[PDB]
Amino acid sequence: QISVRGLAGVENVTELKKNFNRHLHFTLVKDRNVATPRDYYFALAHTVRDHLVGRWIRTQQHYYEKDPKRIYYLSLEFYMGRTLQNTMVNLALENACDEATYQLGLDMEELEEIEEDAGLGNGGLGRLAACFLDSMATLGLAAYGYGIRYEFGIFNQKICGGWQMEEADDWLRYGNPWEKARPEFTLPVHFYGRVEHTSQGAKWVDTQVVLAMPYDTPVPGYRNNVVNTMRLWSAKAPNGYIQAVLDRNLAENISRVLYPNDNFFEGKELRLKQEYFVVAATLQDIIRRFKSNFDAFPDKVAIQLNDTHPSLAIPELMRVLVDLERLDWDKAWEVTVKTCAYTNHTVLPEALERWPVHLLETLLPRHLQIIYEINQRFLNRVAAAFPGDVDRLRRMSLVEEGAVKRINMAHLCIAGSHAVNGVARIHSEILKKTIFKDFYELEPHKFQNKTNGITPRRWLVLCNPGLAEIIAERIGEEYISDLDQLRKLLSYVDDEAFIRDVAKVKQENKLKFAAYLEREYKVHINPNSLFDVQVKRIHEYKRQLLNCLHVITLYNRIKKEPNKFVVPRTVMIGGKAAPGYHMAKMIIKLITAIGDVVNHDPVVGDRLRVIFLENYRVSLAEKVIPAADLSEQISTAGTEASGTGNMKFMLNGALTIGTMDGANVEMAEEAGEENFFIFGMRVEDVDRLDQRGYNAQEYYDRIPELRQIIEQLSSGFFSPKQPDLFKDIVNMLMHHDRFKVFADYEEYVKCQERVSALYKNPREWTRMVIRNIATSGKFSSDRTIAQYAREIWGVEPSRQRLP
Amino acid sequence: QISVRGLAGVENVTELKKNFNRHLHFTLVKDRNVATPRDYYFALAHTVRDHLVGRWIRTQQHYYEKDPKRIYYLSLEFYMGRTLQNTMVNLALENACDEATYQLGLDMEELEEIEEDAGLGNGGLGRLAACFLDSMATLGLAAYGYGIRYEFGIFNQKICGGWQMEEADDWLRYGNPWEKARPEFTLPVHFYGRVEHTSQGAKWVDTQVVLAMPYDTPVPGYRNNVVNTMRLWSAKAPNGYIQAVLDRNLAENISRVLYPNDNFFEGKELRLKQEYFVVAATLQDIIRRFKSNFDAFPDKVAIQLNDTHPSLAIPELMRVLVDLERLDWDKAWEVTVKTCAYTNHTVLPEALERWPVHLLETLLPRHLQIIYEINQRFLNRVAAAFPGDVDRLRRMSLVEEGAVKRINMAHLCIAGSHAVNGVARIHSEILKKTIFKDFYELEPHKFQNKTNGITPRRWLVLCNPGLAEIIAERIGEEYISDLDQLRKLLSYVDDEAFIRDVAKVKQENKLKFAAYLEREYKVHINPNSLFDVQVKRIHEYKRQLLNCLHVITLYNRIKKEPNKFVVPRTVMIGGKAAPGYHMAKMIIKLITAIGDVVNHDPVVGDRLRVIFLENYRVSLAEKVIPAADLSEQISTAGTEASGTGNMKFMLNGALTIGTMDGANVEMAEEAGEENFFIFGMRVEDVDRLDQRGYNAQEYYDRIPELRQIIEQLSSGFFSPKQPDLFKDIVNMLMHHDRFKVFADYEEYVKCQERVSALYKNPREWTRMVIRNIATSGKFSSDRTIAQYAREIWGVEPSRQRLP
Ligand SMILES: O=C(N[C@@H]1Cc2ccccc2[C@H]1O)c1cc2cc(Cl)sc2[nH]1
Ligand SMILES: O=C(N[C@@H]1Cc2ccccc2[C@H]1O)c1cc2cc(Cl)sc2[nH]1
Ligand SMILES: *Cc1c(COP(=O)(O)O)cnc(C)c1O
Ligand SMILES: *Cc1c(COP(=O)(O)O)cnc(C)c1O
Repeated sequence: QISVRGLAGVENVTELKKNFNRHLHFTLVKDRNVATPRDYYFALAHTVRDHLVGRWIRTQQHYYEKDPKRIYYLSLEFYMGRTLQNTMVNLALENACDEATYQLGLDMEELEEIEEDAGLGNGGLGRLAACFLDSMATLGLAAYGYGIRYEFGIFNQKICGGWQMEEADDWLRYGNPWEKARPEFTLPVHFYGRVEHTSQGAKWVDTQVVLAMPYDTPVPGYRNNVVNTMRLWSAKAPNGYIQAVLDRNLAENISRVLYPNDNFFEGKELRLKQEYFVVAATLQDIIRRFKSNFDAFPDKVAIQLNDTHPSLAIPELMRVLVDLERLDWDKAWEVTVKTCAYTNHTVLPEALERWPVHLLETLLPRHLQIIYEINQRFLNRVAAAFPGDVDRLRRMSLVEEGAVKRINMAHLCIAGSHAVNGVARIHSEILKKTIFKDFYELEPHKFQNKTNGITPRRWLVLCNPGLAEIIAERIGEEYISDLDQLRKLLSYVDDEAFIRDVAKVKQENKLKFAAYLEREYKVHINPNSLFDVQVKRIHEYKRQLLNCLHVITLYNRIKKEPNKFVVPRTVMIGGKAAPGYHMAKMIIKLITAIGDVVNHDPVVGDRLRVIFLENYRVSLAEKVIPAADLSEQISTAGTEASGTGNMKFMLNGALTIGTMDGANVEMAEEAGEENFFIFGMRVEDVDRLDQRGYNAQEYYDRIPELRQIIEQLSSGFFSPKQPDLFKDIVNMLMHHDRFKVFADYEEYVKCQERVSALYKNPREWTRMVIRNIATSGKFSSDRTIAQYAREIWGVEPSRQRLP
Repeated sequence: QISVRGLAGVENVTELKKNFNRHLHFTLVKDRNVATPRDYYFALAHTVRDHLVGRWIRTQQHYYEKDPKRIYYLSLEFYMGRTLQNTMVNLALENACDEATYQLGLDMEELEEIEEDAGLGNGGLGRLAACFLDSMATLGLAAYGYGIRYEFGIFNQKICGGWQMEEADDWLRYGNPWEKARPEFTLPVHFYGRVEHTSQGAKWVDTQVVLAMPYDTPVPGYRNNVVNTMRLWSAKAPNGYIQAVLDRNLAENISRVLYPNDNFFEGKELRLKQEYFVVAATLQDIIRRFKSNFDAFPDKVAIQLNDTHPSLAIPELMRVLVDLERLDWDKAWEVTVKTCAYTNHTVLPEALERWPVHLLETLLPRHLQIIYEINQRFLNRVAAAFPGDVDRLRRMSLVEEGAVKRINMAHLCIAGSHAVNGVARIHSEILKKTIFKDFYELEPHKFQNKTNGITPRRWLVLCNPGLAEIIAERIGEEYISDLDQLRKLLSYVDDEAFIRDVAKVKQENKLKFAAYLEREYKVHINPNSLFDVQVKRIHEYKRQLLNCLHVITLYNRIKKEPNKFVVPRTVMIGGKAAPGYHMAKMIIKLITAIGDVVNHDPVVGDRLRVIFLENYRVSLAEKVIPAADLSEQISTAGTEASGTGNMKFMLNGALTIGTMDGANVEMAEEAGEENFFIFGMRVEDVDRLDQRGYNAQEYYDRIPELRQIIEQLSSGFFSPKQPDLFKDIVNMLMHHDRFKVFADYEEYVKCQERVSALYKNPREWTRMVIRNIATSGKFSSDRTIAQYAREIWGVEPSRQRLP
């Protein structure tokens, strides 16, 4: 009955039932007597997949004939989630498939739950790539995503005894209908070896070969008949005896598993192999397609680098042009810089990729030679521009001196790219001011901003059809790919029916999430409570620990004054910790340990509950975000480059409690600061504390309620059977806290009081929500991609449909 | 135009073209502009596959409703070859598909060459399993093949510098249309651990688990609408961090690769794991299906053991019945023996499986306990039957004493089976007389013969349609599944048209094979020469070396008397050597080295050529066997249990030169010895030499032409650049030859003179061929399987069609 889900035409429904039954028979080899639920999911998936094929063939033929400039988005991560619902939405088939399956006696939503996530990313950076593929198709760009087909994605998180456990994410176990292997496009990638010199120049010889086999996945645009491609590479061995065959596993391990580090450089050789594996195969593919003079190469090709992870594209392109195509160095370098552009995602120093020179020398000897030549010529430019500024040369160099000499891969990216961008206004400004100040002064024209975004298909129409419908009832459907049209909703801030309908939808979403938790985990939550949600990867800089301190404050205040009314809350925290990150793992145990006390105190009862949401991932975000009342975005000012979870909550009818960090600043600017719960130190205040020295003891000595909590943690109140369980957390907070948790405690608690005060007035809570939804339009990834296309790639977007 | 290939009906051809184009689009995602040859092969394969589905569903439903006794054929090898042509032949679609592809502008035979062999066997034993699956379907038996889905089959053989090179057989690289994964039937298999005791009895605990995922392949009967199943199991891991995920490879290595030992026991733990892996999963499957008292288990189940490789089925069945179903030991043993039967394939002692007790104790502790209990109770029966015969107890025991104590797996099989059979009359008699004499005296009723056979679908209709057609022109098509009808052909021994037609067909086949060698290897052979062919695995007992001595004899005789006419020959030898088998590898180099001299001597020219056929496998046998004039079957009497290559040559119009060994004896009995080129020691003569001692020097001292050749090998005539290359071959022949090559040299050379003499008379050569083809009917695997069904399994075969 919801119009945004399309038409269920009589001949279309008849045909879908016909083809469903055909696939059940010929493709799954089943009758309705023995057919499993998974069989039914697979039949529907193939039925829907068939509707993509004509469009996919015709799109790629259209690009050959039109011959536009081609866009190549290189990333080690594509955090895609599930594909069935997204495909139906973009092809306008959702209502027809729902009716067809209903008539066959099946519930399509049950079938949808059987699909594995394609969890080929860690967090923000990986999900941005996925939103970008969707927006580039919707805007008619001749764009290709290039990455690795990991056999195992981000690990499955189980919680056992309050602790995170990791299990392999065997996502391909039952087959993936949404990929097509492409045998005729397999290519060789080279490792190790050595450099020699012929009559013609340098030659890379005596290498070990690993084959790269590509798998193509379709990427449908929104109701425009465009289907683009995501190409992911899989490692294959080339071809006593038995051990030799078993040892094929070693080369094949290159594509085995996603490294689960979110913001942290670990420096493993296998990770370096993965990076070169993607780069080498992708660039071969690009050059072949270009051929089917290199002066026009940058007119026909753009390569976008998602962080420094594919930075080897710069020396690899130079290697191919100089050593194989035999261009002169200076010509080849002109071409490389005009082709490549680099996006930076964080300022935290331990995230920076700095590879030991000995490791590169051994694995990629020709690339190290090329990097040294790039460095000499780049520093000669610096020396000419700033004569005698010797320390500037030291700071800007691609080579970092020390006990272990290393290559700074960010420096390599800036030198080899015609554009460098940060991911929100505040971040992009800091790059110019501080972090890459010297580079900005040499080449100011290179530095740009492209504020992040999210797709309103997955993150509104798919996950929250009820909200999409009430919006469409007032302003039509154009907003779905023109999100700034949501500003029309400000005209309904005093409209009784809209106020009613916005609150109705939120409550339906809350009931549905409550039912998921009861069904899947036998966990009961109070449906008449404020849903307070912090979901994102577990990190000190994101300050899940600050949330912890507030939850314990609410508990202690209840115990002090049991008779005083408080707004009931369900506090929900979720996200994965990196397997080797001890503090993050201790923080997860703290959250569950708080719950073990709070959730069983009879004085508290259902006035307060705290729960850890297991296995946070793209499909779970689609469930919980539409149910949220309060969005927790509480990183220390200066630490979160942008964020994108923040945007998802704003679009789905939650109010935000946050710091003036990342894209939070632009969100508040868009809605008006009066409509956001802003608190805590600004960047300028953090910097002032750093100048004098952060002393956590001062805050402990001055704040009675804080002392109480620290003593509870120390003495074993939250770990009775192991009193010293949380000693390391207490020690870090008191003496080694780089993120200043205690310094924002008082403002955070006071800001939360104001949240509860507004929640007591349902009408005014909803009116503030309307003012948020109505001003979320800037955060569409369509806007972001249009900016990349016009300001970096030199192409003009188009929402025109193909026949 | 050949009627045996079926009807090309107008609506059928139209529909096949329609569905071909549909699969090219929806399944391969291609148009006719970019479609690769492999794409076209895959489109035809899916089109043909769709015709199997209804029949497969209906057959297995029919077996549930009818509830017949079920037959389970357990083997570590299924040597299947290619599937496309076989499927078309059995469904009567060959002429229709040929016309459909022709009308689309494609050559179906080109498409057929793209399919990889399923080379999941080594030689005779593995190909017998494959012929048996075909015959059981054609005879309407409710039969299942159970084995392992090896990721890599028998190695790809390359010849480089005259030497065998091994490469991995990556047969699944592009996808296998002819398997269907079955997720809902995945089962756990257990390894290692220890035994403990509860209130109820023994319990196997603390094990390591490996999952077994089944893949089902359809097995079509000949034009009877029956489709049976071959179920092959694949190993899957159950589910710091990164290494833990990589280490999943270790469990998964269980199904990685076929062990390339043909007749030789190597005793590797990984091989033992493979054997238990198949047995455990298969028996779980059997027991579940039985449930969907165990007194009726043998009425509903037969388990056939293809050699001792799945012998662990005996203690595994006892483990399940006693430890899990809680039957008393004696009842469980009644059931086990009535369920199981064992087929023996060779008498060579080094082939016998004798596992160290320590290895079994560690990997399979409960199974070793059960084996010891089986042994005690079995020897108590022997002691009662033959009181005081202490050495008999030692000889019959399942436990073999020594520096390393071992379990004799053949002894385990005889004790735990209600029937034991050899594979040809002479072999089955020797089992009773000598090899298992003591067991025969205890239980004479257990011992049987089942002479081997080959399917006349693959090995006549498929590979030699021209011969199938000229036979059908005279006697109709009933012979195709009633091969004894070939005896009608004796009535045409003086028929001028049939004599003409038999020779015409052979010559067409010879032209086609010559064209294959020119196309694929740029090797030219003389089309007006006798094609002399020895194809089979390389082994001392098969005496490829005796063939070598004869080829050198022909060369030396030509050089002695250049003016004397000799019948031109192309001598062809092919087959694989086990990677660790040094002598077999040296024998391949000898063959190529002879060719390097013979094939370039201008005095010889095209009067004699010797060539090594690379990568002998099922698809290559289908090419060369129909082209052969002379079949070499020259094993030392007493060493080849049966043979089956011998049968393939007889059916396809070649005459045989052989010893009275294996099934050669029964072939000669069927045709009349006057129609076979029989030579050499009989078994009785070999035994007499063994009693006095084989002295090769006597033969060297008495035979001038033999001395010449040995001196040529010794002095470096066939290896000028490395004079001592063949010293080890000479040393073995002169001092350590277990197979008495020199003792059959003179009779072999004289027998070959008689072959050439008959070849000079084309009419009488062809008349002898007719007398061979006409009497090959006994060697149909349909006859073999009917005997297994009636004399061992207790089921009645039926060639009646399903609707
Ligand atoms: O995987 C696909 N086709 C396979 C080709 C092939 C080759 C051998 C055996 C089985 C199969 C098909 O499953 C496939 C078709 C489409 C259409 C899309 Cl859109 S995405 C996609 N994958
Ligand atoms: O492999 C088969 N079907 C696959 C089921 C499945 C599940 C996910 C993605 C792709 C696919 C199909 O290729 C298949 C169908 C038939 C019919 C036969 Cl007869 S043998 C056979 N295999
Ligand atoms: C959007 C998203 C992220 C990023 O959220 P942030 O709060 O901006 O860090 C991480 N994980 C998943 C599953 C997401 O959908
Ligand atoms: C039939 C067959 C065998 C067995 O042949 P023998 O001469 O009896 O040893 C071995 N390999 C292949 C490929 C076969 O087809």
